[PDB]
Order: sequence, then C-alpha cells, then structure tokens
Amino acid sequence: GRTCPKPDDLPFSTVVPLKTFYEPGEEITYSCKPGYVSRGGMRKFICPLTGLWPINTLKCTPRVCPFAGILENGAVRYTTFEYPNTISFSCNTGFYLNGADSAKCTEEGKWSPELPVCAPIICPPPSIPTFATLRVYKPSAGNNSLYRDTAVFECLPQHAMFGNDTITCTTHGNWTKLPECREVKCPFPSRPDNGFVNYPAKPTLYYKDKATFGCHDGYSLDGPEEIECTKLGNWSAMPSCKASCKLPVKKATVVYQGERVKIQEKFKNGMLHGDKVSFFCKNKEKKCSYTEDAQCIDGTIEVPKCFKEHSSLAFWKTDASDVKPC
Ligand SMILES: *[C@@H]1O[C@H](CO)[C@@H](O[C@H]2O[C@H](CO)[C@@H](O[C@@H]3O[C@H](CO[C@@H]4O[C@H](CO)[C@@H](O)[C@H](O)[C@@H]4O)[C@@H](O)[C@H](O[C@@H]4O[C@H](CO)[C@@H](O)[C@H](O)[C@@H]4O)[C@@H]3O)[C@H](O)[C@H]2NC(C)=O)[C@H](O)[C@H]1NC(C)=O
Ligand SMILES: *[C@@H]1O[C@H](CO)[C@@H](O[C@@H]2O[C@H](CO)[C@@H](O[C@@H]3O[C@H](CO)[C@@H](O)[C@H](O)[C@@H]3O)[C@H](O)[C@H]2NC(C)=O)[C@H](O)[C@H]1NC(C)=O
Ligand SMILES: *[C@H]1O[C@H](CO)[C@@H](O[C@H]2O[C@H](CO)[C@@H](O)[C@H](O)[C@H]2NC(C)=O)[C@H](O)[C@H]1NC(C)=O
Ligand SMILES: *[C@H]1O[C@H](CO)[C@@H](O)[C@H](O)[C@H]1NC(C)=O
Repeated sequence: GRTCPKPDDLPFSTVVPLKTFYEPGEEITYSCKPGYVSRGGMRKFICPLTGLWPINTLKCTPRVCPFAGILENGAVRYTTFEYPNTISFSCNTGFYLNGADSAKCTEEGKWSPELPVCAPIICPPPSIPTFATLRVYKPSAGNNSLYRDTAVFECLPQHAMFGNDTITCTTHGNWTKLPECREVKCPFPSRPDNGFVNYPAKPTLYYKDKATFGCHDGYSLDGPEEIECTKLGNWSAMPSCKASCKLPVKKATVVYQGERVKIQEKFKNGMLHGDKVSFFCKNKEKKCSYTEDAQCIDGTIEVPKCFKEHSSLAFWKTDASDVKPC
C-alpha cells in the first residue's frame, strides 16, 4: 500500500508525532511554536489512502505584546512589539527611569518586566553649612529642587569659604559637595620704611579686611596700594616704599615702553622705582645706533656706558638717538 511521507516543515510550527512516513489512517498535529499563534487554530491531518498529505493552511505568527512606542518623557528603542523581541527604555534629561531599562515580549504575549516609567529627578532642599547662609535657592518642584538646579552659599562675616560657593542638584537626588565657612584672622600689616600703612581700628583683623599703603614723596610702592586678609590668614601682599631715581642725564631721547620719549620730559619729576628705559648710542664702525637698557632700582640707575650725552651747546655732533638703526 501507499504511505504519507514526512510532513512539510511549516514556519514556527511543530508536528506530532513526527515520523519520516505514515500509514494511511495515522494522524499528525501541527501546532505553532510557543510565542506564536495561527490564523487557524492548530491543524490536524490524517494520512490519506492516496499517500498525499492535504494542503496546509496553517500560518503561525508571533504573538504581539501591547503597543509600547511611547514612553512619556523618554525614548523607546524598538523594532516590533511582537514575540520575542526586546524593547529598551531611557528618559530625557531631568528624568530618571523608574523601572527596568528593557523588556521582552514573552511567549505569553505580555511585557516582562512590566513597562517602566520616566520620573522627574529631584533633590530635597539643601542644608546650610555652619557659619553660612544661602541666598540663591527656590524650590522648583513642590518643596523640592529639580535636576541641575543650583544653590549658592556665602559664608558669614569674618569667615572664609572653602570649596565652590555653588551646589547643583545631581542625578542622585543629592547635592554636590558643600562649602566650608571657617573664621580667619590676619596679623596687622607692618608699616613700610619711607612710607605708611592703614587698616581698620579694631582688636583683630579678619578675612577680606583691607589695608592700604603709601610712600613719602621721595619713594613709591613696589607692590599694590591695597591689600586684604586672605583666607589663609596672611595678606594679599606686603608692598615696600622704594626710592625713586633722579634723572640720570641732562638731556636724552630714550625708549620708554617701546616708544621714544625725551627722558628729561617723561620723568621730569624723577623716575619711579622699577621704571625701565633704553638709551641710544652709535656703533662708530657701521655708523648706526643700537640701544641698551637701564632701570631705576631703589634710587639707583645705571646709564649704559655706551651712552654718550652730547651737550645742548655743542650740537654739532649728531646724537646717537638720531643715527639710523643698526
Ligand atoms: C550623592 O549620592 C550618591 C549615592 O548614590 C553618593 O555615592 C556615590 O559616591 C560614593 C563616594 O562618595 C561612591 O562610593 C565610593 O565609590 C568609589 C568608586 O567606586 C569603586 O568601584 C570600582 C568598581 O568599578 C572599583 O574598581 C574601585 O576599586 C572602587 O571600589 C570607591 O572608591 C569608594 O570606596 C572606598 O575607598 C576608600 C579609599 O581609601 C576606603 O577608605 C573606603 O573604605 C572604601 O573602600 C566608595 O565606594 C558611590 O559608589 C557613588 N554612587 C553613585 C550611584 O554615584 C555620592 O557620594 C553622593 N555625593 C555626595 C556629595 O554626597
Ligand atoms: C600666604 O600664605 C600661604 C601659606 O603658606 C602661602 O602658600 C604657599 O604658596 C606657595 C606658592 O604660592 C606654595 O608653594 C608650593 O610648593 C613649592 C614651593 O617651593 C612649589 O612646588 C610651588 O611653589 C607650589 O605652589 C606653598 O606650598 C604654600 N605654603 C604652604 C605652607 O603650603 C601663600 O603663598 C601666601 N601668600 C602670600 C601673598 O604671601
Ligand atoms: C512640603 O512641605 C510643606 C511644609 O512647609 C508642607 O506644607 C504644609 O501642608 C501639609 C499638608 O499635607 C501639612 O501636612 C504640613 O504640616 C504643612 N507644613 C507646615 C510647615 O506647616 C507641604 O505639604 C509639602 N508639600 C509637598 C508637595 O510635599
Ligand atoms: C565652581 O562652580 C561651578 C562648577 O560647580 C563653576 O562655575 C566653576 O567650576 C566654579 N566656580 C567658581 C566661581 O569657583
């Protein structure tokens, strides 16, 4: 007699019992693999006497979990909400993912784990470090603060801050490291020789306290006119009063700050400490002029040896200042 051959292998199905051949009368059963369903309902067949399995209308397709394209305030990386695909989630900035970051479409046709949700990241109101007060804070959400919000602290009078004065509301619901408010004092500043110094009239001096200096006519300051009590208990700087220099020569064109000037004119009232200048002097041989420097260093200034000061009443030898450059 005849016999039916092995059954055609249908997509996403299972046949039972699956033999390579059947006797007329035997029965087999197609079933969609788990995670699939059929536009039909599980087809069974009995091997005909002809030995030819009938036409199979069985079509199995993936069960489809519920639409999950939208994630309020977030992104949903997906392909097709059908078994056994995986879909992942994430939230826009400001929000955190309250739930699993991904989920699969189970063979049952539901999402596992249950779809997550994006939620607003928040920090509770911040604390005030000792000896400080924050003047930059206002709840953005209820009694609390939202992501990347800020609060700014300013220490208390006579107290120095250590660490940024500004804190932000991090993704961890907590704020960034807080600043410190220690109290700092500075010793009184020493008066400068040939000069004087001033500062608040009180028992002790603390952080951010100002002290000003100066010098008697003959001298000038070699440091800033004003200084303050730094957070490290010492001062901005300690200026001294340095002696000015009398004009080195009677008449001469010199370079002061890259420009030519009449030295007797520029420093009519003497040169201050530090003032630098450049003298001109020719190079006999090549008949051109070059320049060397000099500077007022506390009452003294070394005019270059190469310099030659021609007298006003002589003039008859051209000045180095007027010789072509070298
Ligand atoms: C805001 O809120 C956060 C809570 O979520 C909080 O936590 C974060 O910051 C803390 C530290 O402040 C973190 O804990 C530390 O993590 C360090 C880095 O992690 C390591 O992990 C890697 C794994 O990849 C290992 O390879 C490393 O060896 C290491 O273990 C870690 O080094 C710290 O460990 C210590 O090391 C010390 C060294 O001398 C030891 O004394 C000490 O005993 C310990 O061994 C510590 O674990 C925490 O994980 C962070 N968590 C998150 C989610 O960010 C923040 O601190 C908080 N911010 C503020 C300002 O409060
Ligand atoms: C006010 O007082 C503080 C307290 O000492 C002074 O801090 C000192 O600052 C210097 C640099 O400005 C630090 O030097 C550091 O180490 C060596 C110096 O040989 C070198 O690697 C670098 O110069 C480096 O910056 C020094 O460590 C630091 N003092 C201490 C104890 O740590 C500050 O300079 C004073 N300010 C004024 C205006 O006087
Ligand atoms: C945030 O905290 C405030 C506290 O200022 C709460 O305000 C009041 O209203 C509540 C009503 O449920 C009371 O139960 C609180 O006792 C009362 N607070 C004070 C100080 O009297 C407010 O409810 C909180 N708001 C949110 C959104 O959490
Ligand atoms: C600290 O505050 C922020 C960073 O947190 C930034 O402005 C800078 O790094 C610091 N600002 C100041 C004023 O030190």
